[PDB]
Amino acid sequence: SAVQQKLAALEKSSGGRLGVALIDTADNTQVLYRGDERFPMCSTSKVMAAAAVLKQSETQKQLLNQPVEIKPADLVNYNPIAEKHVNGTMTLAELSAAALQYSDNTAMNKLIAQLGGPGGVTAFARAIGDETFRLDRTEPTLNTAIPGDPRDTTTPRAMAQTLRQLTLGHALGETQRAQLVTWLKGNTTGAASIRAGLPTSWTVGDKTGSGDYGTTNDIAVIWPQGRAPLVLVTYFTQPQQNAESRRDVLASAARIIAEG
Repeated sequence: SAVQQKLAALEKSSGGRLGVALIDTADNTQVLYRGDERFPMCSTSKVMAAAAVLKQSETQKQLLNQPVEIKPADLVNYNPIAEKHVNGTMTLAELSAAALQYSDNTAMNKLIAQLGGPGGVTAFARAIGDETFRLDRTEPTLNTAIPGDPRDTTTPRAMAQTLRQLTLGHALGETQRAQLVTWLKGNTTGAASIRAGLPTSWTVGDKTGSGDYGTTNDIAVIWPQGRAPLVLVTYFTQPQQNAESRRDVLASAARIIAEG
């Protein structure tokens, strides 16, 4: 198709490996580019950890208000919110918000601990029908993005379908789903990624990710004005261990898709 030819040209121009999945919820049609190849998730994995904790809160009604202690030994490499609360507490809701909207890595590790380790995040993916997602490590080593390594990867097709379920479908209870949507819409890290390639009047909720090998990711739910929502996943990685991030590639891929 025309869109696939333009995505292939974008990929060639970029020197990296690009994976795209679009789901148009108007007719459940899909557009895929390297849709079944594995890519390192990096921080896009934080959506699954937050959703897993939301799922626990359907039975444990007060769970999101539970205080969790932030100790100096909890801090890892990037903790923009957790650092403001060292030797204090944050609730699981505040940690979920920090993980999603500021990509706070300490927040992610507390969410993983609440679920009983990476195996508990993976379990939730299996429970909602995602057989592809795997979380193997904690922050910050899940971002190593080594070529060929299956750890901490998913495919664009699998993540688009799962993000659809979580935000527009009914994998979560109604209060939980609405909370997830509100968190994603208030992301602060996405201005140069998928959002930059879309009309300024469209509402977007997204989660970015970045890691070694110039890995640059973004997953988004998109509500166009007077038109059914779309789910768009863009993953990108590069051959050099020290490559710079390429958020412009994600913006350009979104623009090519939006042209359809």
